Amino acid sequence: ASNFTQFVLVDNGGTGDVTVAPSNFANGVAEWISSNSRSQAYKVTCSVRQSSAQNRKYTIKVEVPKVATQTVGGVELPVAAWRSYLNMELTIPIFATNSDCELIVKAMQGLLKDGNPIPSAIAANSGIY
Amino acid sequence: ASNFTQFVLVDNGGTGDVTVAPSNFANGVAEWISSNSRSQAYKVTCSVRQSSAQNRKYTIKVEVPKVATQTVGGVELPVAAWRSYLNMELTIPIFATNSDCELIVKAMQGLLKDGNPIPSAIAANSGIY
Amino acid sequence: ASNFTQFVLVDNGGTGDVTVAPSNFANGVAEWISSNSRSQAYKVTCSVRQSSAQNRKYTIKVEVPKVATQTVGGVELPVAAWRSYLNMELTIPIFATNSDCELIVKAMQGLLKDGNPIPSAIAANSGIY
Amino acid sequence: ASNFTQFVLVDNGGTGDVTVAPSNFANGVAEWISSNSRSQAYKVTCSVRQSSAQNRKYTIKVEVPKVATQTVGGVELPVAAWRSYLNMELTIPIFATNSDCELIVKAMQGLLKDGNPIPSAIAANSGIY
Amino acid sequence: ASNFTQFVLVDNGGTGDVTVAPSNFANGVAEWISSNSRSQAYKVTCSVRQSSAQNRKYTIKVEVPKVATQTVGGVELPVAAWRSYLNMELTIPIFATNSDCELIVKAMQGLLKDGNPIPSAIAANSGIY
Amino acid sequence: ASNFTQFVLVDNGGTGDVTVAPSNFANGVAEWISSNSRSQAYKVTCSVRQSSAQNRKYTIKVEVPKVATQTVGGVELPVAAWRSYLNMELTIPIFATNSDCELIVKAMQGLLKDGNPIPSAIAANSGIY
RNA sequence: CAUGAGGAUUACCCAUG
RNA sequence: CAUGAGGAUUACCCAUG
RNA sequence: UGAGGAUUACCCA
RNA sequence: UGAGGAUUACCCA
Repeated sequence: ASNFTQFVLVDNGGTGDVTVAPSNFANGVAEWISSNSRSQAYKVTCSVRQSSAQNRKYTIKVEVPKVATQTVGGVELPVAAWRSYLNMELTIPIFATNSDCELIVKAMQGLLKDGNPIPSAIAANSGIY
Repeated sequence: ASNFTQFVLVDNGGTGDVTVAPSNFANGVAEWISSNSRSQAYKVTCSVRQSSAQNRKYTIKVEVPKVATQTVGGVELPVAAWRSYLNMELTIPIFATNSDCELIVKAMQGLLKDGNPIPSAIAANSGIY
Repeated sequence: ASNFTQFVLVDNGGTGDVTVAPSNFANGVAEWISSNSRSQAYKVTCSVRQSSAQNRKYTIKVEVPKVATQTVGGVELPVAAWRSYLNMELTIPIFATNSDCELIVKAMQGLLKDGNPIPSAIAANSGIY
Repeated sequence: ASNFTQFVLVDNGGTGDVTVAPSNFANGVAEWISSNSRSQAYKVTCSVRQSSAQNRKYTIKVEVPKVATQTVGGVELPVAAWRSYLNMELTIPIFATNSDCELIVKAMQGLLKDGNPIPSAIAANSGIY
Repeated sequence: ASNFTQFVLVDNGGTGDVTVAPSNFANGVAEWISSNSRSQAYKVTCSVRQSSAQNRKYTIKVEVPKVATQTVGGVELPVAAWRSYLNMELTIPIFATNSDCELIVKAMQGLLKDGNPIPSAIAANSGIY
Repeated sequence: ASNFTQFVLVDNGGTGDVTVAPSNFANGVAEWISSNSRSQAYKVTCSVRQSSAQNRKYTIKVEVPKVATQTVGGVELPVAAWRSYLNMELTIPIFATNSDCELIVKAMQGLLKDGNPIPSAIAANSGIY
């Protein structure tokens, strides 16, 4: 059994899909990277820790790159014009059961479901109105 | 037009669904709360700001309560045994187009899709392995 | 293959069986827990290290909880009345072959087999005499 | 109800079985050894004590000889190259009943049952993967 | 796309082939060993990390046992007289694409191809002349 | 004989093959380079030393360049965008016979053979999982 | 000299012993 | 690192070498 | 802790 | 900035 596996980060039907694969798991921090130039790759990291006596805390990070070609002195390198950074921390008391956790996950999926306020604002370069 | 509307945070088919409704939008911070006792309610907040010259930054927060009844001196009040806290920050350069933003959103939805590493770890009170 | 799989820790003839599953591998420590709130779960951890130039040491830990419901601040929480702890360290010389290691495993199984001295004493809350 | 008797430590089904018998009882520490020289013997020791006000603690030690290429009755140096050491400590809260203790024994048996992760890894000179 | 599987390390054409299989995955470092005692085994380990801002680095280690006059399963001292150690470090700039990386692998294969200088010198206990 | 000969480092079926030739042996370091300007050449170096009283250590280095044309001071020069570095050290005990050494060579060849774990990961810009 | 899943401008440098 | 029939709130702490 | 900033497992109050 | 903690739009380095 293992969940430190490869998975689809961005789904575009079946083609153009962005897949991220395991790359490193040093110091309790799991890392996934997409293939090809590390410089233009998507990155995902995850870790859990006992934040306090009663809490466990997940720290998740995602990096979405803007693929571009850099030319300098006639030398061109595959780079990322810029990157979008996602940073999330999830705190869960040790009294939470698997049921409570599944609920927390549905809340996160619901928060980002298509058509809902927040994902809509973000996708349109907007805020709330 | 308005996206500061009511929406389903937790989806349980059609029954038991947790709906969050607008409640306040003071100081550029939008807030949604579920119905009934504010003490046992789900909470969602969102805001955007120009974090720097080139970046805009979204700050989103979600609160999942563990509904319980508190009895003290024979007096019982509707409370939350504890709460799970979600805290996410999304940074997006001003060069991002609506297309770039839609991609960023799919990355977030993919990260949390059922069966993928992270949501699976969380739902099972686990880490990566 | 991959030996990091779930298994039955406490066998009660398929009914009320305490089964434990892979939950974390951060920092080279393999962890297994039962489907419970992290506060009431059975926990098993394992790690191997090359303790010396010519030795390998396995460190195994098992946590057996006495589940209970506690009323804190006039509120009920799933918790553990107390926990029992098993800490075992096994040092094997690098010269031991697979058959030598199989011999060690059999010794540990025979040691704890029903009816034998030690498990008998433990279960009866007594010493050896 | 004297339980300080000999038993089969390594079971090979009648043939090639290793029996271990009472050999010492100095200081309440019970000892069993196989019929070998003490340098090549199978040794088992066990004792119980009130570790603290809240706990009792069983200390179980096992010594297993490396058998491959072993010269029966010979002088094999260095000692650390020919022996494996098992060190078990079981902490049990004073509130544990015989029933509670029986379950703790089952947990130990389950941990080491044939085909499960830990014993499988040990028998294959492996770790968890 | 899990690539952590067993493979043939030493190929003698079906007969006398040395297979190496997954034996550990602690700390992201993958390990494979042959079916021997760890003192006489063939060991292979591999890990990747972002050595710096500009580079990624693969660390590959191999341990090969001295076989001539070897006593299978025996205790052979000193350890340094019976084992060879291979230590490989591969530094790859983040701009390298999969194509670039495929070429780097071909270079490594060419370096060690049968009949070429380096492998010929090593196999003959020689240097370059 | 004399093993200091040229050889094919990168094989592309006799067309676009990177062949490397003897270029220097100063200071006991055998060097090979490809037909290029010293700034864009593939480089291979090898040296053997009696690292200890009872050991011999081979130190091998390979440099794979990413050729490019750079405009410096408004002038075009053949150069390397970046370089990939392979550094390997092999320690062999003086007791290893020629057949023992042949075994080491085969292990290194099997390690990098197409389809096996490591070369697969490297070529796909990923780790082992 | 030794050890480092230490670094690089790559036959050099760093830390520890 | 090692040793403890050393302790625990249990991947931590203590003593000795 | 922070609708604190990032060259993003770093850094400031 | 922080795999920094929360009574969670607060607070610490």
